[PDB]
Amino acid sequence: HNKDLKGLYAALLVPFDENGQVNEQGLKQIAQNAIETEELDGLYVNGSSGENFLLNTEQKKQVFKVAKEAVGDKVKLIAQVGSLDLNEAIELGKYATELGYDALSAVTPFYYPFTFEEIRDYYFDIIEATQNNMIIYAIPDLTGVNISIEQFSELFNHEKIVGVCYTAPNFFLLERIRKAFPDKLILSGFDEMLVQATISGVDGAIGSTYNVNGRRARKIFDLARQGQIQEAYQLQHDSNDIIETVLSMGIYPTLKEILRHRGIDAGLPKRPFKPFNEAHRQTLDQLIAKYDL
Amino acid sequence: NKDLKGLYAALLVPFDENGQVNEQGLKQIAQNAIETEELDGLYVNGSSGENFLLNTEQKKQVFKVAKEAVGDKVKLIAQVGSLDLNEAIELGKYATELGYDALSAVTPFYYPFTFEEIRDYYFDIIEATQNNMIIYAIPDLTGVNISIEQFSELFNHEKIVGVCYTAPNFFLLERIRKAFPDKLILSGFDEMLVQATISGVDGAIGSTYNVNGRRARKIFDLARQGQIQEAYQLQHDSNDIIETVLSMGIYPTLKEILRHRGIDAGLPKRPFKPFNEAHRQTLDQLIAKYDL
Amino acid sequence: KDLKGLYAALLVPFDENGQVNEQGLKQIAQNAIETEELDGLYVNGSSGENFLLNTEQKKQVFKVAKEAVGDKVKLIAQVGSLDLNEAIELGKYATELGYDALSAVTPFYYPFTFEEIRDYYFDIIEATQNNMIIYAIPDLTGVNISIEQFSELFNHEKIVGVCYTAPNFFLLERIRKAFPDKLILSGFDEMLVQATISGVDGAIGSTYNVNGRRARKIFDLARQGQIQEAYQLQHDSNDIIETVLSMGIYPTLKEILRHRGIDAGLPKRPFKPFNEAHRQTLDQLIAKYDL
Amino acid sequence: HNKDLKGLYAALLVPFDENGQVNEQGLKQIAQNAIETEELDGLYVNGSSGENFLLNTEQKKQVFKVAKEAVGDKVKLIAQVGSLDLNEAIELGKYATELGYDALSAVTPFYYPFTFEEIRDYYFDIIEATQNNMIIYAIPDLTGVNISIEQFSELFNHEKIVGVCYTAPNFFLLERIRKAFPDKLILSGFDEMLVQATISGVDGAIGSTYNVNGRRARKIFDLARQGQIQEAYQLQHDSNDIIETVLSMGIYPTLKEILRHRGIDAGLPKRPFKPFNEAHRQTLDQLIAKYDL
Repeated sequence: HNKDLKGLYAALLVPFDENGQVNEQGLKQIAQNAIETEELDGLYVNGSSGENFLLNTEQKKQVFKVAKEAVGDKVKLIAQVGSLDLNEAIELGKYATELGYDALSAVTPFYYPFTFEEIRDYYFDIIEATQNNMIIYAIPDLTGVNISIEQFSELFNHEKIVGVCYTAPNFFLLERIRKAFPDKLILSGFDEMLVQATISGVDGAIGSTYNVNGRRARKIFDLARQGQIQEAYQLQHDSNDIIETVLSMGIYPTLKEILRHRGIDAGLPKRPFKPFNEAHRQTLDQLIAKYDL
Repeated sequence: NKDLKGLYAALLVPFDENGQVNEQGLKQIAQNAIETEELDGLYVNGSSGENFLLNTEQKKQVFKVAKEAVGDKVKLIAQVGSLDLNEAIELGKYATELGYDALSAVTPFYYPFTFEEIRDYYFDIIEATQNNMIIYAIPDLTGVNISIEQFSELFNHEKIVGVCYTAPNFFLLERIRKAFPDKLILSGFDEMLVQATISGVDGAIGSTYNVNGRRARKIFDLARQGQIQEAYQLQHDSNDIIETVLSMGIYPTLKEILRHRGIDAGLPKRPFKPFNEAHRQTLDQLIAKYDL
Repeated sequence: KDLKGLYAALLVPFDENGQVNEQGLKQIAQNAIETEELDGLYVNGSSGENFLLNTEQKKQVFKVAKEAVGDKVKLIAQVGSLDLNEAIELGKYATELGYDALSAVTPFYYPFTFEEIRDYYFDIIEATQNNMIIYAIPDLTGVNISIEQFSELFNHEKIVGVCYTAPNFFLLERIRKAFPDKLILSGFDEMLVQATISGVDGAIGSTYNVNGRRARKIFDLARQGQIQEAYQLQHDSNDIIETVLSMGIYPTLKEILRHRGIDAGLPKRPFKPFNEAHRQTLDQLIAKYDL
Repeated sequence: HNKDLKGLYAALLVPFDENGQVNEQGLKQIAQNAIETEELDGLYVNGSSGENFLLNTEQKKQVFKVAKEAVGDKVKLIAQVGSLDLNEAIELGKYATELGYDALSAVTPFYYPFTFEEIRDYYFDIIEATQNNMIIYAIPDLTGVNISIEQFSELFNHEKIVGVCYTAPNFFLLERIRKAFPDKLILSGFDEMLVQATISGVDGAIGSTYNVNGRRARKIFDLARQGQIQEAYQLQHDSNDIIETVLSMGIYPTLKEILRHRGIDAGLPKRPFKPFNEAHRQTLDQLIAKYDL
């Protein structure tokens, strides 16, 4: 049953106004873009890419509400509810669950040097008070937390921890996890290594660049699994041009600018993130023309 | 207009089973710091207060309780930094209106913010609050490191009055002391208080000063009176204590030490786990050896 | 020759005094070619306990390895050292023996600047007149090479490729795209399948000393779009790799070789010998995978 | 009557010709400068600052012999013999002991991920083969290896592991080591932190900058020990101006430029180290003038 949530997901980006308030109308357009135009399977809501950790609780609910209203019932929805405030995490978990989100996910607790048992019981406490399926959100590069195979075994021993959004750049640890946990869901989080993740047996992927590059991403995934490896990899080359450029210019503002070119009310990033820098505008215009973004 | 020199307690916070502030116990913790531990001031809503686990209303609640529990002679610094800048500004306005002497803010963490993004977070808070600001630098929790050149650009701001410096680098500390002779430097590593003091710091903020403030003042005073042999010996003893408390879970364990004095020390906030009782004996041995 | 293909990072057997066992070394060399069916030997790399050796022992390893195998066998000589004089002496020595290319570890320990790293490669090249492969092993050296820095290095016509051990598939893909005509040999045995689909030209590995047949099928199947089969042999191969790493890779690999009648000797101290408390577990692995 | 090993040591620099060969006459001058001009207690020979890890065995012996023959019989001499090749370490350990060196030291084995028991028996094997006293050479910034308090206790259990050259930036660990081992020799290795090391109870120090700045170093050490801490710290301010400058310029070639300025044939660095960059000359001359180097 744990493979229900397989597929490609947009890590939903969020447009803000000048005071860091959610632009609800552009958000509806970003959600719709990712399903109708980028033809993806679902939305990963209030993750790192949605600037989620800059938000207050009310804004997070506001994003959850608008994202679900914006899509049809066939669209898969994962609610990222992890927070350093466990009371908040539970509140948001109950909220997203009552709305009908298919699964929750939660960042590994960060900032403080939490012990593994403290990290473990954080997942267990959210599960118990929300009774929803849970996906571990592992982004070592943001959290400084690393999860070993032994720790994954303890976590995966809970029947409601159904899988992981996996972001460690380690394809040895990825393969071991894949072999050790054949029935759990693994969605990879490194857009720039989608093809390698695909051939390592991932069940899908969650990505910020799929908001603008979701159709090449689906081909990478499909071609690689049909053993069209050369063709899959050439698409990874193209995708990585996109990813590398968008990374050099500031990822979330730049992605939202590509969506603006599509006529989306892409608003602004939430301070302390700065708005897209115009010194980049022409290189970005070149990229958009080159890859038809 | 107080100078902000001296020794501060990084205020610990007692919670109930639900993660709610025990207001009664917190008032006790605050007064212990001032009355028993003879400290110059309180550093409020910092990492040791379990601040990053709290909601906005709880942070305000801690600020108000702390301020009400202390006299006017007491120096107060309000840590208002948050990944949500609107919240930081909200909290900055609130603590300022309560009469806190300065704000401080943690360097923005999690996301790989550029330095210019970090700088304008400090500038934006100052300019909505008009209070003096202290850079809260804890590379070990934030993963952010500030260079001499970057302190130079920040200290150029009239309202950035100094730094809470919890980096372990004594070359960098010396360079900063020399480069910025009229800025405030408070050290944040309790276990290197004696090296900090002889490196010319203006004072210190620490969580162990909640239980070991008498020795900490002696290290501070003795090292400056050049009675360094004796100041370092107290550092050996302090560091015995810091070592033990760290191995036991520092915040729960410090509040367990405070329980022993009849303080309503409550719980840590989940996901922090409470004091493990397997440690109870060794802790009793420590409280006993060091008269804690 | 073209230098594409699968190479054994040649292991070296020692006596109790850390002297090279030349008969054992011959048998290891021949085992890699005849039994493991590999294309070449990568000689005096990290896996050969090279950085524990003296200069005359390194010369000894180069001579014995070349003499052990036939003319069709591809031979790469790692001559990099913190001692550039030694690096040059060794590069000349291996070039004179007829090694196909030289390779050289990024200078480490001292915080060399890039320009100092770059001219170390250029200085070895000038003195030897042989083709050079960058030996990039950040986990042992602590040195990382940027795409920018690879570009500067690859401008040199005699810097012909890279033995690539960084566990970073974004950087690997960048390099492959930027340098379609350079030779990329991957260094991580446990990620051969990901490396192969990222378009590497071959691989250098210590575990290929005992698992070269499976490695070849990983390589070949992945390139034929037989991607599930290739991945399955990666699972199998990674069981082996994980086990051997947990026991102490060099002495354990040489212990698997000793099970074939090879005089695999001892590791060089400060490396300790294979620990007997691992023997049953290792025997079970050998049985499981027919090693 | 064997020597008390307390005091201030120059980390001996080595001058090279255009082919990376030792200049013995310059080397003798550098050695005598450290004792007679800089008034230091001892030489630490064939450490990192002597560019030792760039040398062949015959060169290392050249250096041991010349440094020994340059100085009087009261001059303290510590021989760094550690190597990735244990056979070489043993050989040099014997060579240096036969020369009359007061102690050996040995870098923690590096490059390969040796277990700690492997590291330990590396020291115990050198000791057994040489029967001289041994100093742990801990330079984590170069070796990438860290020794914990518990690891120190096990090494220090050996009667012939007599102390540590502690070139490691951690003052909490330094204090623990000091507290646990009142019977062991601690020489600190960070010049820029000599005042902090002094008040933390070290027995002395080994430094490359003491080749040009040993007179200030001694006042820092002596003053701080006598409680005159503000004067000591002011000299740390001054000394760190020199150290920061010399680090910015390329430390070994620059220190050797400073010595060339006093009439010493300080030669060249050994490649891959590049020579002093002339673009730094004016800044260097300004430093020499300011502090009378």
